Amino acid sequence: MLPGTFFEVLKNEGVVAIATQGEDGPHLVNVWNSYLKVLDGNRIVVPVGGMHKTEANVARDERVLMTLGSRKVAGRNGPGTGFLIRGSAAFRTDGPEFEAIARFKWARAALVITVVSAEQTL
Amino acid sequence: MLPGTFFEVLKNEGVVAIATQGEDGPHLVNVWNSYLKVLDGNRIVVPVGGMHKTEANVARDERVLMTLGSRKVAGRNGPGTGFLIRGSAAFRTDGPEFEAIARFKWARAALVITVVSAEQTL
Ligand SMILES: Cc1cc2nc3c(=O)[nH]c(=O)nc-3n(C[C@H](O)[C@H](O)[C@H](O)COP(=O)(O)O)c2cc1C
Ligand SMILES: Cc1cc2nc3c(=O)[nH]c(=O)nc-3n(C[C@H](O)[C@H](O)[C@H](O)COP(=O)(O)O)c2cc1C
Repeated sequence: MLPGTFFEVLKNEGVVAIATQGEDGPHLVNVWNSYLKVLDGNRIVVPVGGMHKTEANVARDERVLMTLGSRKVAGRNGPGTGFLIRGSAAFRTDGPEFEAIARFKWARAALVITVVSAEQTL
Repeated sequence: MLPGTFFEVLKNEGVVAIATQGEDGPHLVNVWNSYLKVLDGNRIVVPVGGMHKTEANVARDERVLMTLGSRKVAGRNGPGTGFLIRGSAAFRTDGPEFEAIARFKWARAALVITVVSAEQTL
């Protein structure tokens, strides 16, 4: 589900954005490119320190959107590219998916996104 | 209301994310940090090439969220910071606000976000 170009982006630093559906409109939070841990089976795991509004939103609608990119990775028509990722989210406080990011001692949980599509948008 | 630290982020490379309310959940698109033009009156202007889905969403609900950041600007507790911006959006296709993105020959419109709040989230 995730292409090589996406993994090239992860080698470079940047701001990842994660959108959820809130009660009165969207919500949007961030993690660093370098924090994403990709597992077998199309899973992206990120360390959760805060994300309290985000978790409440996911509890009611598991569908999330994620974007990320880098000026340092070539797109289709010039330098720089990025991705829109769609997937279903779940929060874990134990298990192997949590342990994948437990090295971040500030992490109260892991946000696990199982990817349903990845589009290179540049 | 945009703080100095926000303008420092704009001096650095990054991916900006813009969330809108869609009919069946959020939508999320990107521009580059360096593309943003800030005008007086709390206005952030970005070049529109695609964003047809985003524009349709704005037509139904003008409220948007924006995040951006940089590892190269110090946050409150270490290197790296970023912002959550909330504001109202409009799409201009003539006039001063459109002229503000004139350097982008590929642009079909200017997305003008009038900022209601800016929160440094790291
Ligand atoms: C560049 C950047 C990186 C961030 N990385 C994380 C992160 O790895 N984990 C986290 O929980 N919050 C991170 N945050 C903070 C979140 O964006 C968000 O503000 C916070 O978790 C509160 O989430 P909520 O609004 O859903 O309650 C980061 C913020 C920025 C600007
Ligand atoms: C790093 C990056 C920068 C982008 N910059 C722009 C931009 O300046 N203007 C634009 O219209 N689309 C830009 N895009 C594409 C948008 O994110 C989006 O995919 C496209 O405009 C279609 O919008 P829509 O899904 O709302 O129709 C960029 C994408 C990436 C990954």
